[PDB]
Amino acid sequence: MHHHHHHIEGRLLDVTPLSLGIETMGGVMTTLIAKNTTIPTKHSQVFSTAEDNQSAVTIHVLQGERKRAADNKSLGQFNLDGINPAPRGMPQIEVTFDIDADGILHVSAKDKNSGKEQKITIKASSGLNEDEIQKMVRDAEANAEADRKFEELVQTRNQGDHLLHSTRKQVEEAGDKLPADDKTAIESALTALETALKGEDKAAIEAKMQELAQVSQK
Amino acid sequence: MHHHHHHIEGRVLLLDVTPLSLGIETMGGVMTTLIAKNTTIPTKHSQVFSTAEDNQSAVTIHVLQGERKRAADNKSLGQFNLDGINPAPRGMPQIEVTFDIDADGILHVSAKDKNSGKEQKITIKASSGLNEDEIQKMVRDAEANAEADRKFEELVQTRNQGDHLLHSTRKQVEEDDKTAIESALTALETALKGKAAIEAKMQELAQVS
Ligand SMILES: C(#C[P+](c1ccccc1)(c1ccccc1)c1ccccc1)c1ccccc1
Repeated sequence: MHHHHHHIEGRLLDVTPLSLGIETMGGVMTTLIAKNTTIPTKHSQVFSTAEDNQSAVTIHVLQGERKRAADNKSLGQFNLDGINPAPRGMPQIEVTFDIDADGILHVSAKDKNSGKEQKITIKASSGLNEDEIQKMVRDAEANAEADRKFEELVQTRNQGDHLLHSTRKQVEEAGDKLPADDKTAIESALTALETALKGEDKAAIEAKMQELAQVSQK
Repeated sequence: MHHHHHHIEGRVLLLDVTPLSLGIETMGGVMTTLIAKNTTIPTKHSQVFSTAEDNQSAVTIHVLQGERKRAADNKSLGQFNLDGINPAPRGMPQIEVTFDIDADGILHVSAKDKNSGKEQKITIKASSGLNEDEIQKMVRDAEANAEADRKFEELVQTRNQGDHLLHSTRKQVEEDDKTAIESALTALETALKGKAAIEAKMQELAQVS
C-alpha cells in the first residue's frame, strides 16, 4: 500500500535472429524491426514516393541486417498500384510489419486517400541455422565501415538525382524562352551529373552537382 | 444420361471470378499461366517446375497477372524465394508450385521440393489493385498483340531448348578435336543471343556432335 513494482525483461517466445526491414531508394535497407525483438511484434511506420506522379510502389522485404539491400537477403516482395498522382514524396503510404506468436511475417502497405492496399503473409517453414546467421552477423560487423559509408553515398546520390530531375523539370517543363547557349551549359551539366551518379564516387557526384548548380542561375 | 443428365454451369455468387489470368514467370521471361483469366472461385491449381542449372541453390517464384506472354508486358504482383535445395541436374528436382484462391480475393502461393522436403509458402491477395479501366486496357492491348506474343512463346520455347542443348554440350565436353565444335558453338550462341535460324543452329550443333 501502495505501488510496489520492479523492472522487466523479455517474455520465452523467441526473439528475431536477424533484423527485418524493407528496401528504400538507393538500394539501401532500412530496418523496421531491430535484431532480437521479442515477439509478437507490430511496427508501423510511414514511407512515401521517390518520384513524380508514379502510380505504384514496390515493397521488398529483407533480413540479414546490413546496408545495401542486395547484400542482405530477400524474404518476399510485392506491389501497391492504382495510386493517385502526386509530386515526388508525400503521398501517405503506411508500412506495417506484424509478427504473431508463430513468427509468421505479415507486411502491409496502405494509402491515406485511395485505401487500395496490399499485404503479404510469409509462412517460412525452413528458415536458417545459427551458423549461417552468425556468418551474416560477422560479415556485417566486418563491413560496417563500407556499409555506413554506402548509406551516406545513397543519401547523397538521392539528393543529386532528385535535384537533377528537378533541374530537367525546371528547364524543359519551365518556359521555352531559352536564354542563348543555355543548351550546352545545362546539357553537359546534367549529363556529366548523370554519368557521374551512374558510377559511384561522392566527391565526383557532389562536384557535378555544383557544376550544374552554378549554371542554373537564370 | 438415363437418370439425370442435366449438365452444369460455372458457380458464381455475384462478382467472383479472376478478371486477369494469374501466372508465374518462367525462363526467357515468359509468363506461365497457373490460373486462366475468367475462372470461377475458389480455385486451386498445382504444377511441377524445376531448375535451370545444376545445384541452382535458391529459386525465385515470381507471381504476375496479365494476358501477355512476355515478362515485362504483364503487371507483376509479388514474388519470393525457395532456398536450400540439394545439388541435381536440370529438371531433376520436382518443385511444386500451387496457386490457391478462396471465396475471398485472397490467394495462397505454395512452393515445395518433394525430394528435399523443403517448403515455403506465402499469402497475398488478388489484384494489387488496379482500376477496371486499366484491366480492360491491358486486355484490349493483349488481344491486340496476340499472335506476336504467340510467336514470342514459340521463340522462348526454342531458345530455352537450344540453351539446354548448349549447356549439355559444353558440360558433355569438359574442355580432341573440338575446335570446330567450339567455334560452331560460339557462332551458334552468337546467333542464339538475337528465329528459325536458331533451330538451324541446333541442327548444326547436332550434326557435329
Ligand atoms: C479479384 C477480385 P475482386 C473480388 C471481390 C470479392 C470476392 C472475390 C473477388 C476484388 C474487388 C475489390 C478489391 C480486390 C479484389 C473483383 C470484384 C469484381 C470484379 C472483379 C474482381 C481478383 C481475383 C483473382 C486475381 C485477381 C483479382
